[PDB]
Amino acid sequence: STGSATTTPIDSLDDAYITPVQIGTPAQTLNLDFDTGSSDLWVFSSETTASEVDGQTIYTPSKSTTAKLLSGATWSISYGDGSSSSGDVYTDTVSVGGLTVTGQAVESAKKVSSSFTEDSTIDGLLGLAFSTLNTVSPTQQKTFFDNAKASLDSPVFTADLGYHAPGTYNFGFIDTTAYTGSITYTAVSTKQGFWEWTSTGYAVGSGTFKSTSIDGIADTGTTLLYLPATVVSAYWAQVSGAKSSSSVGGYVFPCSATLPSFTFGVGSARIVIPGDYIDFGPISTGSSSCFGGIQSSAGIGINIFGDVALKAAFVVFNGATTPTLGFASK
Ligand SMILES: Nc1ncccc1CO
Repeated sequence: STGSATTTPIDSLDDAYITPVQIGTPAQTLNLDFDTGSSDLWVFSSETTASEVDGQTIYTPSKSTTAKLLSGATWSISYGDGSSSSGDVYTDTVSVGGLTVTGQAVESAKKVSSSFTEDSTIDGLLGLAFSTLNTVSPTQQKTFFDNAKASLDSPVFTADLGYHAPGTYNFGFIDTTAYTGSITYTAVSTKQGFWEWTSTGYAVGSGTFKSTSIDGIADTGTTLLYLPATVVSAYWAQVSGAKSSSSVGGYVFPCSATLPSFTFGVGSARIVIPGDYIDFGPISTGSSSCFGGIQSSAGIGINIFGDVALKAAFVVFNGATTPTLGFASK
């Protein structure tokens, strides 16, 4: 089997991407944020505290003939950005792009933090990291990908995120029309439950490539590219008037600037992030200070290859016995 679904940016800055997912019988379609940095499939639901729902589509298990309470099971998650949600668990049929899993754990939110309530366009999360990070207790549950894997033509999914445009998530096959050149594969460590890999270095604009190992994770649910402070300072030093602002919470730059590209290494291959991808617009409406798409990872404890980076590439998440990541230009 295979599945193919279009992913659409929620706003004009590509802060996140939503992908329609069918849950239950008859289908309830919710728009979920596919997140390769976490391992819970959770939804706004009929059980969500009413004051914490503001425009989201909700899953109502009582209206699904295939929904079953997973008795006793609870979940609670906290994310890199301070947001959280918690609740109880149903099993139900879940379909993405034509690919169906029966008996998928659907985590129903009773509580969500303010950042979720405020995002009316995101009806929940579909986690695509390793199932070792799943928060269901007392019985940990599998991700949608882990449940689908055995049925798939190939044990893979691909992320093809658009710049200010829709893209695609594919399950079970590699669309050889979706990328240019070849795919370079690189080793993954699953020791922390993430798609953790080692970049081979970077370049700023037309500058020389610096060979240096940068461990990090490929995280579709993280907007920006977080890299060591040395690398980030080297990038922003090429933009006149850029500075790190403690008041704003990162590097900002004049919105009159033309930003240089950023290149990262994947083995002997190179992925180029155009400068425009690094512009996250005014810090506040009407400001002439713009927020940068490349930020320091110092304090976060890990480097994150978020959407600023992955949207520049066709990315293969290879879930074979020995997982690997693949990157191609597009
Ligand atoms: N990957 C993620 N998923 C959900 C919330 C936050 C992040 C990253 O901080």
